[PDB]
Amino acid sequence: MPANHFGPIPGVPVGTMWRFRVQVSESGVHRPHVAGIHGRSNDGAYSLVLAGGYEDDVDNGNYFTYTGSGGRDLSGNKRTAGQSSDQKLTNNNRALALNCHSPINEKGAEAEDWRQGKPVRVVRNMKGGKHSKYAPAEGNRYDGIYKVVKYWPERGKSGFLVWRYLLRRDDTEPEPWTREGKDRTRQLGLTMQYPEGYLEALANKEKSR
DNA sequence: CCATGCGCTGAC
DNA sequence: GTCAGCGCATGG
Ligand code: NA
Ligand code: NA
Repeated sequence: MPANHFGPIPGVPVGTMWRFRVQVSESGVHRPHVAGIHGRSNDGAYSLVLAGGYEDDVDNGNYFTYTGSGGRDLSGNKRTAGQSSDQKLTNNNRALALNCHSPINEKGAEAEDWRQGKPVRVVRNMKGGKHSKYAPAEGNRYDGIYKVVKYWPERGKSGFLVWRYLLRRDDTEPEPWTREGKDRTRQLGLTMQYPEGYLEALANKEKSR
């Protein structure tokens, strides 16, 4: 797959799991190994990860409200920090807004024919609330295609403006956290994937003090 | 070129 | 738990 492919990655079913983000990147399902969103600001967003990293994220499984990135001071060669400035409808935030089936709008937009929007591959990471109903117990899990129904700017918990996006699921395969999804995962033999040599290295490191 | 970054690791 | 700061891919 080209980097700008929209839609599912062939041969990677819903429910596939990987221990580390770099493995998710290698699969093609989410090519950035740090960033939450993969997008091109004049094309759209191809995928996103829910990893508990923004306090304004709210995950309801078949739908969720995702937060834009940025509004943060990453001075000192940081990757994450708390909010310290307003977010902007630029870069990955603009990309994800362009998936919505409505022209880009600096005040937000909502699509009526929201399935006509561009698909987003969604991965859930283990981090987030304790004993989440949706997050995997370990690693990262591909949960299928979702679509951006609407997006809008709002005052975040921090008091700074954040961009927010409502995504709804649009995938024919069962959600992995449901009974049907757990049955499909069992039948397909989907299990956590680890880097070559990792479990051996772990086994060696566990031999002594 | 330079900016961005929902990770990761392990010393403390 | 807290924390600091690293390579790297990606793209503006
Ligand atoms: Na990245
Ligand atoms: Na980029």
